[PDB]
Amino acid sequence: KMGIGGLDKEFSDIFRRAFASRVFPPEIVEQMGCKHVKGILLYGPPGCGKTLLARQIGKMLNAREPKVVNGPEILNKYVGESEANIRKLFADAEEEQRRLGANSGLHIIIFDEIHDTVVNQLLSKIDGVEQLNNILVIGMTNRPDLIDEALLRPGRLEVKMEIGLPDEKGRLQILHIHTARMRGHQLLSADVDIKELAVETKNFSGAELEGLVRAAQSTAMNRHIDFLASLENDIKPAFGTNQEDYASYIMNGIIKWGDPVTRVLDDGELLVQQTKNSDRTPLVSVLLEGPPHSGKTALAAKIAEESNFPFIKICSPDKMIGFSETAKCQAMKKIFDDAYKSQLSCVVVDDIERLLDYVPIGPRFSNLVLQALLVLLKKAPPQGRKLLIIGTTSRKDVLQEMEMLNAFSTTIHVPNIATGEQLLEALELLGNFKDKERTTIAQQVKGKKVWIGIKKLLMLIEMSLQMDPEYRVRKFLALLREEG
Amino acid sequence: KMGIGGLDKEFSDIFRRAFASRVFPPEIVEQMGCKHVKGILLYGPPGCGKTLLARQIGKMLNAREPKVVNGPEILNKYVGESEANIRKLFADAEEEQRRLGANSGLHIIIFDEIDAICHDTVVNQLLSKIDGVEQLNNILVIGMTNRPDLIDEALLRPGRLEVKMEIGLPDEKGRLQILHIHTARMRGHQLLSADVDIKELAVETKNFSGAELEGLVRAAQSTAMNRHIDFLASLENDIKPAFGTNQEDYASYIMNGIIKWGDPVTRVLDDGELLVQQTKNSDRTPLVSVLLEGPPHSGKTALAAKIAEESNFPFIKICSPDKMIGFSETAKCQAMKKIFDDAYKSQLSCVVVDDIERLLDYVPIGPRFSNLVLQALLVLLKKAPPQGRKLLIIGTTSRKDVLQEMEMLNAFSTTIHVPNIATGEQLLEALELLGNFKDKERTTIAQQVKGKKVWIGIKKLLMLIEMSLQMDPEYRVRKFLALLREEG
Ligand SMILES: Nc1ncnc2c1ncn2[C@@H]1O[C@H](COP(=O)(O)OP(=O)(O)OP(=O)(O)O)[C@@H](O)[C@H]1O
Ligand SMILES: Nc1ncnc2c1ncn2[C@@H]1O[C@H](COP(=O)(O)OP(=O)(O)OP(=O)(O)O)[C@@H](O)[C@H]1O
Ligand SMILES: Nc1ncnc2c1ncn2[C@@H]1O[C@H](COP(=O)(O)OP(=O)(O)OP(=O)(O)O)[C@@H](O)[C@H]1O
Ligand SMILES: Nc1ncnc2c1ncn2[C@@H]1O[C@H](COP(=O)(O)OP(=O)(O)OP(=O)(O)O)[C@@H](O)[C@H]1O
Repeated sequence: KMGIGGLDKEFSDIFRRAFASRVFPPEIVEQMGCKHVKGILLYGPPGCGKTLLARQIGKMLNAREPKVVNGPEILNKYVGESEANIRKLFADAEEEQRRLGANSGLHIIIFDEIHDTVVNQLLSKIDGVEQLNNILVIGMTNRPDLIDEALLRPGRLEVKMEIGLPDEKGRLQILHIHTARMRGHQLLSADVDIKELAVETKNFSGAELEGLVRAAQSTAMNRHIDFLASLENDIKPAFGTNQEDYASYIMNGIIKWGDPVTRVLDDGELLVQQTKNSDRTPLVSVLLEGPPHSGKTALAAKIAEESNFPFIKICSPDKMIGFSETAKCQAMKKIFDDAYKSQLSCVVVDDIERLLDYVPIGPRFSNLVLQALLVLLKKAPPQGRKLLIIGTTSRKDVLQEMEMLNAFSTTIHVPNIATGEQLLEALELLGNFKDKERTTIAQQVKGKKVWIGIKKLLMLIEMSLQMDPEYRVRKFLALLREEG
Repeated sequence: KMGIGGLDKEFSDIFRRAFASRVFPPEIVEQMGCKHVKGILLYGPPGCGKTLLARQIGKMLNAREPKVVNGPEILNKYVGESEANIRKLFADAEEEQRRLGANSGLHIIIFDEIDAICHDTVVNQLLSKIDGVEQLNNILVIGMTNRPDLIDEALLRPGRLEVKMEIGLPDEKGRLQILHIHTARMRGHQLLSADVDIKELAVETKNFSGAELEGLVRAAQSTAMNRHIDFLASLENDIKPAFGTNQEDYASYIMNGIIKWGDPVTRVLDDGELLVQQTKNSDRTPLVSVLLEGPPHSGKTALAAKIAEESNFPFIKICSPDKMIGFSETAKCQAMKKIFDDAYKSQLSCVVVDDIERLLDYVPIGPRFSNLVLQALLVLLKKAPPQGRKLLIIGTTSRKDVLQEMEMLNAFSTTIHVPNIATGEQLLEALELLGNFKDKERTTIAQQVKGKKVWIGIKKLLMLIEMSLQMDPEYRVRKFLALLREEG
C-alpha cells in the first residue's frame, strides 16, 4: 500500500478496474466472459509525478513483468527501421503469448510522452488482427488533446485517467510519506508541522513537495556546517502557481490618496467574496477605467493579493513582446488552461487595449486576439472550479466600439486626482516635500482644479526633487502647470 | 452464425458477393462463366470492431485459409527488401495455385491499416500482383482502413478490390445485438444481473460503437468484481463513455437550467419541438435551419441546447467558439466540416452552432470578419445530407442586423425572437422560481417595479442577483435596485 502520496480513491478505482478483473482465479473470468482490458492511460498536468505511479503500478502488478521502457522518440533511426523496432518490443510479448497462449503470461510495456507508419503500427499490435491479449500498456502524456483519437476509444485503450493536482489531504499525504520516513529515523524538526505545511500549500504538484522537503534537508545540512521547511516555503518555488512575482509589480505600494481608492478595494473585496461563495456562475469579468496612468495595474494587483486564491497568474504584453497574433493567442490559451487546473483561479489581464494592438490611426487592431479573448470571457470553467478575471483598459471608448465592454460583468472607474485636497493628501502620504513646501503648494492649489494621475505625479515629484532645495517647489508648480 | 453484433443484412451482402460465386459446386461458375472476385474492402468509423468481422470471415471462409496477417507497416526494411517482401508474401498463394490451378484452393490474406500500406513504389507493387497478367485468381484479400479517400483509386476499382463495404454505426436493434451476445453468454452461465434489461440498455444508448458497447460491459463485470471484494451496469452507463457522441455534457452548457419566467420561452420551446417533429416527418425537405436572435445575455445558447435534449436525436453535437481558439480560417473550416460530416454519418441528427457572430470572428469595426469561415458556413447551411439522412441545425446570434445585411439571415428557414424581460412583475416571477430572496424584500421590489418598464436579460439578471447577495442583509435589495437603475 506504499508509496504514493494522495491519489488513493482514483488510484483505487483504476487499480481495481485493470487488476481485479484479471486477479480472480480462475473460473471467474469465464463467468465474467470478458476479454482482459488492453491498457490504461493517464494524462496529467506536467509535473504531477505520473511516472512514480507508473513504476509502482508495474512493480505491483506482477512479481516480475519485468518492466519495459520505451524511449519517447520510439522511431529514432530513419533508414528502415525504427518503426519496425516499435513493432519489435511488442513482438517479444506476442511471441511469448503464441508460445504459451492461454495462461498465464503478462507483459508490461510503457511509452513515455506519447506520424505515418508508427501510429498504425502501434494500433494494429495493441488490438488485432488476432489475439494480442495477455499484455498491458500505459501511456503518460502532459496533454490529452495532442494524442490521436483512435487509441482513446474503449477497447485498445478503454480507460483514460486524469490525474488532478493533490488535495490538501492528499498534499498532506505526499509530504507525509517523506516526513514519516524522516520520523522513523530519530532526526526530525520539532517546529515543523504536517498540518501546518498542508494548510499552507494548495497549488503544488507532488514533486513540488518532495522538492521542498529536499530543500529543507539541504538547508539543515547547511546549518550544521518551521525552520528549514519555513525557509523553503520562503524561497524554493518557483511553483508556477505561487505568484510571488505578482507582488513585485507595484514598486511604490498603494497610496490611499483618497476615498475612491478605498471604494475600489471594498468593491474588489465584494467581487472576491462573490466568486468565493460559488453559487450559480463561477466566472466574473471586470474592466476598470481610469485616465491614462495611475495604478490600474497596481489596483488590480492589490485586489489579486486580497483575494488569496491558490492560483494567481498575470497575463501582460511585456512577457509576450514581438509575438505573432497566433503566438500571443497560444500563450494566453496556455495560461487560461493553467488557471482552469486550479480549484480556484485568479487571472488579471494587463492593458487589454495593448494586447489587441489597437492603434488610434486606422483603426487597425489584431482581430484574432480579440476574438480569442471574447470567447475566453464568455468561456466557463469546468465544474468544481471558480475563475476570476481582471481586465484593465486605459480607455473604454475603444472597447465600446469593440463590444468588448458588453462581455465584462462589472466596470469600476478609477479617476485621477481632481481636487487640491486629494493632491496635498497624496503629497502628505508620500512624504516628499517639507511642511513649509507643502504649505506653499497648498497655498498654490487649494481652490483650484487639477487633473493628474498618481504615477505621473510621482514622476513630477522626483523631477522636482532633483532641482536645488530652493527650486523644487517652483519646479513642481511648473510641472503641474503642464500636466493639466 | 456467431458471433457478430449488428451488421447482418450488410453482412449478408458482403457474404454474398464474394462467397456465393465461389461456394456453388462446381458447374455453376462455368455456366455463369464469370471469374471470382479477388477481394473485399470495408471502411469504417473508428470503434466499429471491424477487426472482429475480419477475424470471423477469416475463420468462416475456409476450414483453413490458412489465415495470413499483414503488419500495417509493410514497407519496413530499407536494405532490400520491402518491395521484395511484399512480392514474396503475394507470391506463395499464387505459386500454389499455378501448381494446382483449377480446383480447389482459395487463399485469404488480411490487411489492416491500409492507409499506411497505401510510400512511392511499394504501393505500386501491391497493385501489380492482383491485376497481374497471368492468373492470380483464387486469392482473397480483405483490407481495413479508417479513411477511404487516402487510398489510391486503382485499388478501389473493380478487379483487385471490386467490392467496397461501408460500415454504419450500430443500429439500435443492432446495438441490442452486440449487447445481447455478451449478455446471453452471461445468461447461459448462472450469474446474471436480474435488474438489467437488454431493451432498456438499448433504448438508453443510440450513438455508441460496438467496441465501445462491449467496453461498458467490460466495465460492468469489473464493477461486479469490485463489489464482491441496472446495478453496476447503471454505474457503467454513468461513466463508461467516452461515447464521442453527445457526451451528455449539456448540463455543463446549461448550467443553471431553463426556468419558466415567462409566457414567451414556453411558446419558443414548443415551436422548436414542433419544428423537430416536422424534421422527423417531412420527406420532401431533407434539411431544417433555425436562428435565434436576441439582445446580449438572452440565454439563446441554453435555449438551443434545451431544444437539443428535446429532439432526443441519436447523435447530438454543438459547434462551439469555446472549443476553437487561435485557429486560422482553414482550421475552423476543417473542424466545422468534420463535425457536419459526423452528422451526415448518423442517420438523423441535430447540430447546434453557438454564437455564430462570434464563430465568424466578426467584430463591429470595419466591419472586420474572416471570409473563409463564413463561406464555409453558407455552403454547409444550403447543403443536403446523403439521401435518407436528416439534419437539424440551430444558430445562436444577437447581431441579427449584421447577419441580415450579410445575407446570412436569408439562408435560415426560420427565426425565433428570444426577448429580454420587459415587465417587472414577470421578472419577479423569475425571482420566485429561482427562489433566492426572502418574502418581504421581494414584496418591496414588487412595490418598486410594478408599473415601470425594464430591459433585463436572464443571465445578466441572475448575475445581478448574485451581486445583490454579497452586501449585508439590509444592504442587499437597495444594492440590487442601484445596479438595475445603473444598467438602465
Ligand atoms: N503526489 C505525488 N505522488 C508521487 N510522486 C510525486 C507527487 N508529487 C510529486 N511527486 C514527485 O514526482 C515524481 C514522479 O512524478 P513526476 O513529477 O516526475 O511527473 P512528471 O509530469 O513526469 O514530472 P516533470 O514534468 O516535473 O518531469 C517523483 O519522483 C516524486 O518525487
Ligand atoms: N495610490 C496608489 N495607487 C496606485 N498606484 C500606486 C499608489 N501609490 C503608489 N503606487 C505605485 O504606482 C504604480 C502604478 O502604475 P500603473 O501602471 O498601474 O498606473 P497607470 O496610470 O495605469 O499606468 P499605465 O498607463 O502605464 O498603465 C504601481 O507600481 C504602484 O505600486
Ligand atoms: N458492433 C460491434 N461488432 C463487433 N465487435 C465490436 C462491436 N463494437 C465493439 N466491438 C469490439 O471491438 C473489436 C472490433 O472493433 P475494432 O475496435 O477492432 O474496430 P477498429 O475501428 O478497427 O478499431 P481501431 O480503429 O481502434 O483499431 C472487437 O474485439 C469487439 O470485441
Ligand atoms: N428561459 C430561459 N432561456 C434561456 N436561459 C435560461 C432560461 N431560464 C433560465 N435560464 C438560464 O440562463 C442561462 C443562459 O445561458 P446562455 O449561455 O445560453 O446565455 P447566452 O444567450 O449564451 O448569453 P451570451 O450569448 O451573452 O453568452 C442558462 O444557465 C439557463 O439555465
